[PDB]
Amino acid sequence: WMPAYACQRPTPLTHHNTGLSEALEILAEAAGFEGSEGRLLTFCRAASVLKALPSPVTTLSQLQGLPHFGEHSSRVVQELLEHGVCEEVERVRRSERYQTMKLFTQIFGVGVKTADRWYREGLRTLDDLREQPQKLTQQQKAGLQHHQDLSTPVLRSDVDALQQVVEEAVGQALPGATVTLTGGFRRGKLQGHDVDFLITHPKEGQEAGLLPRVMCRLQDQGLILYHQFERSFCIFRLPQPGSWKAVRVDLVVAPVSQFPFALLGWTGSKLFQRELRRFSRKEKGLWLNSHGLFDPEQKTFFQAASEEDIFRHLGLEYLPPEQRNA
DNA sequence: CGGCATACG
DNA sequence: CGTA
DNA sequence: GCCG
Ligand SMILES: [Mn+2]
Ligand SMILES: [Mn+2]
Ligand SMILES: [Mn+2]
Ligand SMILES: [Mn+2]
Ligand SMILES: [Mn+2]
Ligand SMILES: [Mn+2]
Ligand SMILES: [Mn+2]
Ligand SMILES: [Mn+2]
Ligand code: NA
Repeated sequence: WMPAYACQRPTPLTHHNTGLSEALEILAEAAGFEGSEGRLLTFCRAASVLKALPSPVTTLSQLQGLPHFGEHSSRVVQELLEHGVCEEVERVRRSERYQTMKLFTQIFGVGVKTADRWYREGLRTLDDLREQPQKLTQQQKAGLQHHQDLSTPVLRSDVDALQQVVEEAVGQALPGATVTLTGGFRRGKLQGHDVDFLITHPKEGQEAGLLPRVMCRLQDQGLILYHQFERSFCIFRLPQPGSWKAVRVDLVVAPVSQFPFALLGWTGSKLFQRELRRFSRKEKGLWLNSHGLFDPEQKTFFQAASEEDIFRHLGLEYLPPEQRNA
């Protein structure tokens, strides 16, 4: 049978039920915009179950027994199978509320609560926001200023160029420090909206103080448009032929003791990690985050040298990054 | 009924 | 709140 | 919305 947790099954990048999963993900996004985090999670889980199936769902009977499919998710699939369209999904898609909330929450620095307040105030367009600069945080100002570039897919060639400049700054800041590409690109995605790097040093503690030194060296090379510790959510000025474009880059430092946990958490997917943390606590009584895995009865942390160690300690079959696309 | 992942900036 |  |  299909396991109930997304961390118990492989989910490849390319799968066979895109139409159905995308419809469920619209409903999940809309639930989020209305502040229904539980409904969002159900619709996300149901969409993910379809991504893990080996073949297209052709008939409604093939949903029987699948986890996270109840009355509502099943009716969505039913109507898509019967008619090619789901009335509910189309009503959401076309709604002013959905389209504006999607527009605003895709801005760096804006989440659902901020977007909803702006919507209730009657704002509808990016220009509306630019017309009221006093109502913006510095983060939001940077997100709006660079919004067009930040909406342009990041390509592998960009990733490679960014990894070179980050490696150069890291090596200038601390000899022997390493840079690991994480996020969606480590899962095999060919494009993305941002690039994520995890930085460590093989000698425990040597990485203390590292991220401000890296940030100073990147800024002195003119590479930083926006910044500001362990996590830096940056916008880089990435050189292009005769020009440049803004790219979102996340830089994360971890001590080598935490590195496997940070690598696992920052590699994703987001649903995969939520499900893995839920599995850890609810099924094995252990507390997982990007720092470690804690046994609250013995009050001890599990020493891991690899991601494989973490899966093993949780009693899970190991899944490589390209099968974590839940 | 109530949980739903768990951190840092 | 925002970010991941 | 689904489920323990
Ligand atoms: Mn396949
Ligand atoms: Mn319903
Ligand atoms: Mn019908
Ligand atoms: Mn990413
Ligand atoms: Mn820390
Ligand atoms: Mn990122
Ligand atoms: Mn309830
Ligand atoms: Mn409910
Ligand atoms: Na946002």
